[PDB]
Amino acid sequence: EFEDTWAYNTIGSPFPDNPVRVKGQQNMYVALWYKFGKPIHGRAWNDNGNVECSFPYNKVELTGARDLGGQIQILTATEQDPTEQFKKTGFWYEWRPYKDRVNDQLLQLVRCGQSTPVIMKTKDGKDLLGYIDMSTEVAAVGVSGKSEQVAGGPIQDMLVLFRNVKAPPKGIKIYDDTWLDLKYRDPFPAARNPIAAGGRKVKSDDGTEMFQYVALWYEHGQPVFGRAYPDSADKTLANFGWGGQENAGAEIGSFQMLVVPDPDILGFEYKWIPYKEAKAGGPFKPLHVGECTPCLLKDANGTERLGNLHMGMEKATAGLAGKDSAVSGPAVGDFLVLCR
Repeated sequence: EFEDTWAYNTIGSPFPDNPVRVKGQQNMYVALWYKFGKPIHGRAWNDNGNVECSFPYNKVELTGARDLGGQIQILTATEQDPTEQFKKTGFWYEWRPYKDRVNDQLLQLVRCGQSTPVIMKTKDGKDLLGYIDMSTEVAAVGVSGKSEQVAGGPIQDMLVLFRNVKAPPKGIKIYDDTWLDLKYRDPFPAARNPIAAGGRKVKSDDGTEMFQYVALWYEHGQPVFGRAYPDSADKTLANFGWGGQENAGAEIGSFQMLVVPDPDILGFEYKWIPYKEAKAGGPFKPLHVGECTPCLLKDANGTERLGNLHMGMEKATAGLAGKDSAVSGPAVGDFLVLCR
């Protein structure tokens, strides 16, 4: 019987290392709160590189640092890659229907006392992480200030988190993008094969030819693609341009990088394609998080910088000299975007 590693964190500060993601979510992680000594699982997400969170509490949703008492726990793993995690610990994290818990030779339910995390589809249609109180057999989740609950038979089919104690399967093709979680100035993940703008060195702002790698941040609730790259010490620098601002310092905290650890098992390919062509149809479409796609901006003199294209505004931005290098109108049509 194996054990999960839970880590206390201050709401409003960066995530601990290797936070456990919710299946199918770009920006959602498994969390745990105690209220009057009772465990309640809920969810955490990145805003401004910091932990924010939500838990259901007797008819309402609680998200406030004060309301919550300021401290929550995040589920962490020894390694983010399932095969690496299994090798190191004897288990990996898998989401399966609650009913599958009878298969105890294969799966161990993630629980704290009588609480277990559960993915709920809300009345509004969104998948959100809440909890099953296994004492009462009621599932609950908070959204928009309110709790929603389900009891009875239906809870048996809902996805919950298990430790899987056999090797992750092989002989399949990957269709999902692999996103690595990390923080500002963590060691650069070169061995994971991060995706470089244009698949080549760019003519960069510092006067050198250098690779610039696809990164994702969240600021004031909005996803922003930017860039990441190693400094001379092989630590990870990053730079995001959005809403008139450049963010390139330690305020970045937690962020994500697009990686391809095993290039040989992908069921798709990435291609950098001019935006006007990328939107014109066919198999290759922009990779997107919300309205945004990774975008290589290029100046009249050939200088290049990896940033974000918001497709709703058709405005491209990237960090430069304290502002966001904003470009709109037909000029964006000629900028390369990441497609697959």
